[PDB]
Amino acid sequence: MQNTVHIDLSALNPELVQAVQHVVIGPSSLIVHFNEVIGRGHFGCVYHGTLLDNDGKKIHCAVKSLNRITDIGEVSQFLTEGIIMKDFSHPNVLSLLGICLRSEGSPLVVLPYMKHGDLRNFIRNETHNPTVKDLIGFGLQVAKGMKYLASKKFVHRDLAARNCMLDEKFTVKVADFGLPVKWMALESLQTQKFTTKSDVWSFGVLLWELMTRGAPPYPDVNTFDITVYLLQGRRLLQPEYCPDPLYEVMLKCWHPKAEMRPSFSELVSRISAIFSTFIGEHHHHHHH
Repeated sequence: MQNTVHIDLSALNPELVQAVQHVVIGPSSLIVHFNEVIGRGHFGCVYHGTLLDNDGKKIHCAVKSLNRITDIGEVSQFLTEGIIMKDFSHPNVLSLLGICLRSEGSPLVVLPYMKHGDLRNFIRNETHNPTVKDLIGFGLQVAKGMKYLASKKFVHRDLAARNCMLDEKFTVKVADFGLPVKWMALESLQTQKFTTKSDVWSFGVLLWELMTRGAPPYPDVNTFDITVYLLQGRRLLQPEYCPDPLYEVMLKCWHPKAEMRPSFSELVSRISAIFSTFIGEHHHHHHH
């Protein structure tokens, strides 16, 4: 039976097993609400969970699991995805609470609960209807998380609004570190190589998603035609209501020459200046 699977930790790579050992969560401290699904995927599911802290306090968490495990490579990939967050510590980067390894069944990757889910769905909700200034603020928070990640020589590879989460204080947490063709830098589409400058390209697409309230980019351009479309110099167009200086920032992020793109440090400074000079309505705090 599927619930009797036993994972041989001896079969995982050396660096990986060492990292997992540092973040183990004892099973008696975790309650997974297996009947309260946060999100369902083909390979895994995310459930609400409750962790008991060292003083008996309850901590609301999200717990990811694999649906069916047949091979060690699947397990390795799943654990690598959780452990990647381990050594980062920044208000705009999602943290890892730990990994629970019961004698049988899938390992469980335990993350902080994000009340507002992913950024893309949040901005698409008419009942949220974020102001232009708060959308700029969310872009500033993402840039701050990416400036931190870049400083650690970390390349995300899959930066997009769907991969950023929002907590109960509207703090954006970059997550789901890396086919997302429409977010990829021209050079990545041609060489399959990724760098901090290709993350800058993707960041520009994420900013466009913010300013369009979650519109899909290049909806009419087939995925297999994107490279040529971009080589012809075409780019996503200025969204309605998007301030001119912010669109100039997006255009800079999509320069065909990686070396000409701004760094994330430069993007933080520029966006922060735009945020501070756009005097409009806003309800959230973005200056972590």
